[PDB]
Amino acid sequence: ISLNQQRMNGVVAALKQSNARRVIDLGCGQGNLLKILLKDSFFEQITGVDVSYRSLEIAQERLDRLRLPRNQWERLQLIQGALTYQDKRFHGYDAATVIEVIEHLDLSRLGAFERVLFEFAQPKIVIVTTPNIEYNVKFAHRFEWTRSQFQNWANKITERFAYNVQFQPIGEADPEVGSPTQMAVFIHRGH
Ligand SMILES: Nc1ncnc2c1ncn2[C@@H]1O[C@H](CSCC[C@H](N)C(=O)O)[C@@H](O)[C@H]1O
Repeated sequence: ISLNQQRMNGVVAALKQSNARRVIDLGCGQGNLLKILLKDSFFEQITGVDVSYRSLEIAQERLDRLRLPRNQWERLQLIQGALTYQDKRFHGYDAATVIEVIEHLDLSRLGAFERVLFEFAQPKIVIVTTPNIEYNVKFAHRFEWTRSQFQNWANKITERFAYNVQFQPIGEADPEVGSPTQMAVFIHRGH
């Protein structure tokens, strides 16, 4: 029950409760979450997106360490691309996951990513997790966000975009500085 494993379980759990079968992982990195989704037949489509070629090659590498039925491999798709660009391949998914990605975006990229995600793609579900820098300080990697910053960011999202947000920490209550990992589950409003 490591921290990362806690994050993944938390994300998979949120996807399932929303019955999000078709998922796109933005900033997929080495494919940690992609490996878990591909192995799980609950998911009907797994797509991972990253701007790094090195990371995508590695993702494909470990994803290949899996043994799966033939029809199961056709669910996977790897795409190189920046998250700040409106890619038509980002449409039609039940959910988009942005895991430990926001902290590594500067101002001239965060705003663009927000539109790409909450306006352009506009999936029904969006799961975002980021490190709680208030936990990393009390229990020692410092450009992370505070619980306040993260929650204001997310609330500001529901003010500009057609979404409502629910917070669900995945780590373990301090219970003074909250859990080590903050998660936000955005659900699109009905029309
Ligand atoms: N503008 C951008 N467009 C696409 N990917 C980006 C990006 N900026 C950063 N990334 C990617 O976002 C990832 C941040 S670390 C990702 C870890 C991964 N989510 C996990 O399974 O833990 C890296 O792969 C980085 O290359």
